Amino acid sequence: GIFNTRLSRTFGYTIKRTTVKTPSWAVDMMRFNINDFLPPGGGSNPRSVPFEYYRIRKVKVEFWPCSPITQGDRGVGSSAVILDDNFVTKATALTYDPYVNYSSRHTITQPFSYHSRYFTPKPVLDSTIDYFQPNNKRNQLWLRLQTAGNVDHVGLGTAFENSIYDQEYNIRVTMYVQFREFNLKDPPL
Amino acid sequence: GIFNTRLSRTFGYTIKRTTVKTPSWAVDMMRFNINDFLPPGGGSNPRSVPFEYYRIRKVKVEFWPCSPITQGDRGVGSSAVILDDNFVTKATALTYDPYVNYSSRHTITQPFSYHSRYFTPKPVLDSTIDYFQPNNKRNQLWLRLQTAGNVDHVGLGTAFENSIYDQEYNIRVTMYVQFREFNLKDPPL
Amino acid sequence: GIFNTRLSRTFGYTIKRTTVKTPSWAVDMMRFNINDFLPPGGGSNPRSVPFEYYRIRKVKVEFWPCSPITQGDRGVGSSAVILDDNFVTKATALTYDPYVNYSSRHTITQPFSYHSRYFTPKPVLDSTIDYFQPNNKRNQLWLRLQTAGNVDHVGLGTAFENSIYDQEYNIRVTMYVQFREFNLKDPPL
Amino acid sequence: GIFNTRLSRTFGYTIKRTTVKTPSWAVDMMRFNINDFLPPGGGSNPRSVPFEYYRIRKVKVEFWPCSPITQGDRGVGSSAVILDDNFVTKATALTYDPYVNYSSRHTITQPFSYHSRYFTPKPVLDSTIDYFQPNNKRNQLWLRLQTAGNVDHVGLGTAFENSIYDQEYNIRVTMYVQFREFNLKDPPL
Amino acid sequence: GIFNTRLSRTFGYTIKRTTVKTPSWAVDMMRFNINDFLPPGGGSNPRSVPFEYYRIRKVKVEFWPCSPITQGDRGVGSSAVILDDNFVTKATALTYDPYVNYSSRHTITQPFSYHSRYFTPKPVLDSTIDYFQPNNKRNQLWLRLQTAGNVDHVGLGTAFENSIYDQEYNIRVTMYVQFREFNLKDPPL
Amino acid sequence: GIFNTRLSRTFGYTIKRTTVKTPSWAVDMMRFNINDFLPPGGGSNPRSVPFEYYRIRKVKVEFWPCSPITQGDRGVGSSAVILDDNFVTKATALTYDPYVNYSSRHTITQPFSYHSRYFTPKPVLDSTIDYFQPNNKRNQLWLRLQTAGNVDHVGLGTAFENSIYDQEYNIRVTMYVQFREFNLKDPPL
Ligand SMILES: O=C(O)[C@@H]1O[C@@H](O[C@H]2[C@H](O)[C@@H](NS(=O)(=O)O)[C@@H](O)O[C@@H]2COS(=O)(=O)O)[C@H](OS(=O)(=O)O)[C@@H](O)[C@@H]1O[C@H]1O[C@H](COS(=O)(=O)O)[C@@H](O[C@@H]2O[C@@H](C(=O)O)[C@@H](O[C@H]3O[C@H](COS(=O)(=O)O)[C@@H](O)[C@H](O)[C@H]3NS(=O)(=O)O)[C@H](O)[C@H]2OS(=O)(=O)O)[C@H](O)[C@H]1NS(=O)(=O)O
Repeated sequence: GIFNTRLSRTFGYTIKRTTVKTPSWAVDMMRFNINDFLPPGGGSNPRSVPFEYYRIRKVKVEFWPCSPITQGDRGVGSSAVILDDNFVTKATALTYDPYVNYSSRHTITQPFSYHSRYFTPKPVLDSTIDYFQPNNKRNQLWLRLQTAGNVDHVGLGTAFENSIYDQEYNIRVTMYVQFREFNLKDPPL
Repeated sequence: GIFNTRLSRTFGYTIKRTTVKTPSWAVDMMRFNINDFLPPGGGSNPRSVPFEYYRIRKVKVEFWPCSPITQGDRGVGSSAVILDDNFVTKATALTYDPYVNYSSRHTITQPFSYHSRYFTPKPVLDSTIDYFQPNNKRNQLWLRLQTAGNVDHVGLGTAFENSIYDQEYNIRVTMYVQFREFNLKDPPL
Repeated sequence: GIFNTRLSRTFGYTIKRTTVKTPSWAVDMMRFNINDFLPPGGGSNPRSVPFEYYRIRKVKVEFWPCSPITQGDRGVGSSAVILDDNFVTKATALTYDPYVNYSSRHTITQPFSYHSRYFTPKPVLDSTIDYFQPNNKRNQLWLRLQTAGNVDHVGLGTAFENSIYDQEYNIRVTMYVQFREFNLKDPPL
Repeated sequence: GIFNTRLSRTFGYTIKRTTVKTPSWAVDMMRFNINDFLPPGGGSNPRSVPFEYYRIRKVKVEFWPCSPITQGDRGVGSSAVILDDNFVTKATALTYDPYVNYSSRHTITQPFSYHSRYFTPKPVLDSTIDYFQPNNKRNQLWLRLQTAGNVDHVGLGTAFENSIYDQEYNIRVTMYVQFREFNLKDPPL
Repeated sequence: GIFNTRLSRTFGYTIKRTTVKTPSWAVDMMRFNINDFLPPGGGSNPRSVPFEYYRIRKVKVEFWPCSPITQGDRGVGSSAVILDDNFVTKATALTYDPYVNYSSRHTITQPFSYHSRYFTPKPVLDSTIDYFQPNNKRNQLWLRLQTAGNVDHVGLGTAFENSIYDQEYNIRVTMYVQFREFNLKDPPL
Repeated sequence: GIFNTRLSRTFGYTIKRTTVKTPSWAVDMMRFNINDFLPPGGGSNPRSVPFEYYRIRKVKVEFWPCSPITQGDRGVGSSAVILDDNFVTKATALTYDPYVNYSSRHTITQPFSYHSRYFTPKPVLDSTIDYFQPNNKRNQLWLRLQTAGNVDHVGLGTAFENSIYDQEYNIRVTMYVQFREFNLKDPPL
């Protein structure tokens, strides 16, 4: 019983100002979990979408700027796809862009420019070995939609060039999911 | 955002015994409401299936017998489709089968025989005028999936021939519904 | 060195009687392990089928009734396929059929009727995450035929409607397996 | 329930030196029994390979030398197929080669050379009359896989020229058999 | 960013002499890890090949002899492919060749003969369950190239026939690997 | 063993303000060396990319502005390709644009506009004679990837029109290189 749908979530991210003169970059990570998109249900149905299995097909991360088009001290960054839960260490002012030479690098124009990334994440099945599957719609694993313990999906790391002014963003993540085995429970009343 | 699915519900019906010698029939009615198939949800989602609109396409009423194949004093009844909320009055021992000459009559062999009826019900929009639409999949009205006040659908009346022994049935109603406008709400936690 | 064969096993299951008047259902689970079908061998060959690897292709669960065709208080249940080791909790008299709205539900006529289910099970590789593969004969994983510690395969849950009389069944499970790498050891004597 | 496969075994054979000056040969036969290749099983299953029947298709005898290539006093011998269990008498130093003129003769270089024979053996049904069937894959008989009383098959005899030095070989046998009637037995535990 | 290359490594293996008269075999195992082929890098690049992911496609194990062609007491052994990290126990003088009846057995002529094996290994993801994938170039898992903790690949076990003389070998393992996601880091200087 | 890849590097360039009223231009040069893109390696591998030879195919110089789009006193400059290590002399306020009549001149809109140049540089083999090859992918010379003494490539000179305000730029040079003869060294540990 397949049901392809779309789930979204919005949150903020700010790159604080720095008095440093050099071009330094601010590094951070981004994971994706389905608990943040799918709330708990009620009653005999533990989740709000009554299905048993799921598998995330795609994610769309949108960096919607919060800064005016008149803001100066512009910069240039990079967003890369990291499917293994080993990101570059979080840094406030690093002397280089680590994600620049990555094959999945897209340039981030800053601060007042929109940046989208559309990709297929991978689940963290074993963080010790960090193995994942290649892209195959027919062979992608089905995970279970747990009650409160779903596994973290992974796949984006960023590097933003710091500035004299604060750079704020409203980040909207949209997960395109595919469920299976409609499992609604209908007790009497 | 269409989603065709199937919702079921099971309940009992008994035709009590009678010392009456004549062939008399027991008349009863059967309505269909979506509250009995779709429970209330939890949180910002008032219902368990997160959709706004619905329209019932078909219903399958199944009279599953509870009586052995050795039971005697067998009989013959009738099930008809009544799309207007004006049934023959409920009777315990009526001297005739009212639903026998109906164009939608199917014979009910009793007591140990299975009886199915598959039809398209109609909603009770105005009980004073009792108007309904003909069968058209493209023009069928969309109703709203209310929180606790959905409208009764209608479409089956029965007449069972009484017997010296009690005739029990387990009635399984299956509604084939079609929803629209996925409206999940995802607050933070 | 492929060898497709067929292994069987027979055991009993009883749904005890209940004085409860309502229609209640008895829920239970069913796992499959190869130790119950393949005994230990003798000598340098730890198992009786001299192969290294295996993978279960299909299972046929047959509910052979033990009850006469004259038994009354008949009922209606459901059997569903559960490939993840999270079954509905075992219950004696539950007020509803949980497996009724499952996409893999087959109706169980009770008590004197035969019920078969033919499906492809999945192994329990990680019970915490509960991941499994879709059906693909060419890509199905090969497991090792361990000596005394093989992994449990999963895939059936049932719901039987209770009755005044005891409902007994003789359940015959047949696993269609596929072995690899003939590994017979022939020491002197 | 057919199952073609391959079984093997290894043992040693030596040809002690002789002070005789004339060209003399040493004679010896070779039988083939399955009990040497197939150990006993365990439990209800008397044999490790669970089938009832078998019938040998082919045998591959391999004379692997143990000697160096620098060894002198080279010689020459013969092998032949004998399907009756009435061989030439075993001899140490015979003045001629009995197996030379047989139609199934293949020459044997000595001492450091590889030699192989690939043929269809035959069983010993009646040692008095010593009869068998011509080669036919469809009309070959099916024998029973006994517990500790399988029959001896036959089909090779040899003749090796003696020397001043000891000639040692490692003999590997390989059987190509074909079983039938999978007969596994699964008692409880 | 795919880069198929070839990595090699050379080491020794000796089968010590034995006064035992019988034909006995020496059993040993062989695993493959990428730390032994890929050294640690320097600086911000933890490894010498600047890539993130890898997957081993093939391995070529070459037994290059160290013994002269005049060496006697020759023998015959077996090499088999064991993709699950459960080898036959290491033995000095075992009374039989365990790997002889394996479907992946290749004969090892000893002592002065070259033996190659070319196969696709499998990683040890769970040693408790010992599951692996079949051969599929498109679906083979990508592992992470860890810094100092890579997972052991597996796939060869041997059985060498003992001798009066020591049998030495220089074993050259060549792994054909496939990397992904070039991740060079270029800080200033 | 060819491996085409891409190496990047980012640095700053500022055109300081001038009180001069006339239109004057600021002249500067730009060379390219592989030491600034490829760091030193570690151990027996002197460089981080384990190859022997290289040849630079293309370079992409990107002038990413640092100035707001509201900045006035705009100007117009020129970027030319100079493949011989004899640039126009560096000047702070020159009374004309020297690179304007060059056949390889591209106009630089200033200050808030992006300027890219994509070309094939040439190495400085003899600065006395200053000879170089025409563009030919098949005949381009292979240089050696030295340890700390690589030769400077050349090919861009600029002329920026001065302004009352400071004009800052973040210059990102990307070299598209082609290596040869994978030369990894793997000592023991
Ligand atoms: O010994 C000979 O007579 C002679 O042997 C060979 O010549 C060599 C000399 O023997 C050797 N000296 S020795 O020390 O005596 O060995 C040296 O002198 O060199 C010579 C030159 O030959 S060589 O260069 O080849 O060595 C030669 O035979 S051969 O070498 O095998 O070719 C022959 O010249 C001759 O042997 C033949 O005759 C004997 C004696 O019988 S007779 O000739 O008929 O009188 C044959 O013996 C047969 O087989 C045995 C047996 O298999 O045991 C007997 O069979 C019966 O018993 C079995 C059961 O066994 S038991 O439980 O009784 O032990 C029953 O199941 C059978 O049914 C019985 N036979 S039946 O009912 O009559 O059919 C019996 O003695 C005899 O039976 S029969 O003849 O088969 O019927 C011998 O096989 C035969 N040689 S063969 O080539 O045919 O094998």
